[PDB]
Amino acid sequence: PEFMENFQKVEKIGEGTYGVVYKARNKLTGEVVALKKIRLTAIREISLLKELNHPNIVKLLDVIHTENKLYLVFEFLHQDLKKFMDASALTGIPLPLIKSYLFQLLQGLAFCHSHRVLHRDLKPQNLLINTEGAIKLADFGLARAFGVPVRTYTHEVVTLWYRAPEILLGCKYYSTAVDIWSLGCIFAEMVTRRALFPGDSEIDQLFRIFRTLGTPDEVVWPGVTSMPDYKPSFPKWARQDFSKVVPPLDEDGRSLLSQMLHYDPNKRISAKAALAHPFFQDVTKPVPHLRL
Ligand SMILES: CC[C@H](Nc1nc(NCc2cccnc2)c2ncn(C(C)C)c2n1)[C@@H](C)O
Repeated sequence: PEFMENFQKVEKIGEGTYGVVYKARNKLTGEVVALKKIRLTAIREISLLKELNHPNIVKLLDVIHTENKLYLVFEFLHQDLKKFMDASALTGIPLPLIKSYLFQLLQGLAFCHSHRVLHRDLKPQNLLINTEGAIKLADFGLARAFGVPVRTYTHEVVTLWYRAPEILLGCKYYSTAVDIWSLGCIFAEMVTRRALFPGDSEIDQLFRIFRTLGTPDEVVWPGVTSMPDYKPSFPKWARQDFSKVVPPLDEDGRSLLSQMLHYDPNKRISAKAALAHPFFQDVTKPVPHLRL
């Protein structure tokens, strides 16, 4: 395609939900960027994301619509948290680095949420890291523009593991709380080195949540029994103590995680409130052990 004459494709980074992603060099400026090519209201709203700038949001440099393709040109980062997690499987990511990452991601969310922008599909694969100790949120704003499909453009299953229960239960309106839920699940996975709720279908996802957190009821979540996909026949599981769910996380960490995984999105902690949590009293910005 013509647009691609502006860039040398250096390597394929991967397959995203919507399109293929390439590390590229701008043939003229020599700038190294990540190029997402999506095969085709969405243009207008994605274009508005160019102003949604923050140090913990992957910079959107350009939005180009040309020949039934949409190209999104981003800042390039060298690693994603999913691969970092897998690489850290023997040892675990050190707690101070987990804490720094969580603090940074909450800052990114606080920013986007203050501008009434949600992500809606946070997952380790779209959390990108650099050598300086930064982590940044990728694909912010794309799910609103395109939806979140069941399969990706290459037919891969879009993971349900981070999806908030209100979405699974069929709520029409997503609040910023969906992103806090996803981040809580990611926090837990960093700590324990296993996904918290690895569902392989919507019902399995919902049941895994319920097995850990208890089957939700009107006590904990007003209105849940009126949600579109709620069934009175759901099994009633008891809630498990977080001390079991995420050892060896400390009391402050378990408190915060619990608040990020409240069922009621109106009760779930906000990004701004999370930043103030005592868990972060001693937050630092360590440099991650990396090889590129
Ligand atoms: C494939 C799915 C996407 N991943 C992705 N990874 C990026 N770097 C991590 C990486 C780099 C090289 C090799 N291995 C991983 C990246 N740097 C900017 N971007 C834009 C496009 C956001 C990147 N995107 C996103 C959708 O998760």
